[PDB]
Amino acid sequence: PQFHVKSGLQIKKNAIIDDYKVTSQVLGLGINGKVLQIFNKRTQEKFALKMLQDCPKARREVELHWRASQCPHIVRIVDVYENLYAGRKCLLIVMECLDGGELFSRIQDRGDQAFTEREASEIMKSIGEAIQYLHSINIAHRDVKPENLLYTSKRPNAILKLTDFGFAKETTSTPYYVAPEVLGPEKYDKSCDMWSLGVIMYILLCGYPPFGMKTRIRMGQYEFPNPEWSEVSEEVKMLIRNLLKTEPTQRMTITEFMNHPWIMQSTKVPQTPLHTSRVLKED
Ligand SMILES: C[C@@H](Nc1c(Nc2ccncc2)c(=O)c1=O)c1ccccc1
Repeated sequence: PQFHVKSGLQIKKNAIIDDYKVTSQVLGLGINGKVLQIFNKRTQEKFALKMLQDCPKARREVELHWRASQCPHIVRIVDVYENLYAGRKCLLIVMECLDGGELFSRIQDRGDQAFTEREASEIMKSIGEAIQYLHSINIAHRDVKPENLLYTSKRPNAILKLTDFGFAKETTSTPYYVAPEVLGPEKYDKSCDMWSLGVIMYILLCGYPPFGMKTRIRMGQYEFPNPEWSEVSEEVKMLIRNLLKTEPTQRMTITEFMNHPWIMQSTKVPQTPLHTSRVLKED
């Protein structure tokens, strides 16, 4: 008998200062709180600390992230503390310190020798299975943006990981013949992750977003303007087109995305160079 099982979420109640040295160095800012760099007193290694005000909404978002941490392409939660900061109660999330910078920053800070079509596909597949894992366990991320994609280290061997579960939500409430519609109700959710994914691929290839701009998005109108898109194949554009469907119910599912040849065969796509890096050094 073999029985694979992992630990549940243990919310530690003791002061974080017992276990960790807390710096005044920032690695992330938002409206909801801050992300600081911390060191483990015992092991002496680098970590990230996300501070949130302790409301039931946050406690669930942590539970979803903790549940998601088993995925190699999702930033892993290590410890969760509930402490008293100021007068208010608050949550303290301990994560693996990702100091490899933002995704587009590292593509731009290459001093580029050009950036290939193949390497962009490798990036996409990794973000793909990050979404695939989430969707497979009924979690929609709902905030997949360039800011929330960070690399582990400064290494050229670094792993890309998806952060920020401040918008993640649970998509759930003989017979192997029944339809998925009859199996309970579900809103849009997962589809918006797929849109974000399509957006990211566009910016990855050329170097600019595809998009009354709020109308041009709702129209689904975007050029593939040259001489950037003159090198990219019809197959790739058709994939972006499938990911950039206006209608959510028409937009490609994650399972279909990962099955697609360009994604599945990350090591078969032509190694044709892109102008991406040059384009980012403008705005
Ligand atoms: C922008 C975002 N930034 C975020 C992160 N940054 C990391 C940095 C280093 N290592 C791991 C993660 C997260 O995690 C995360 O969420 C943020 C959200 C809420 C509050 C403040 C900031």
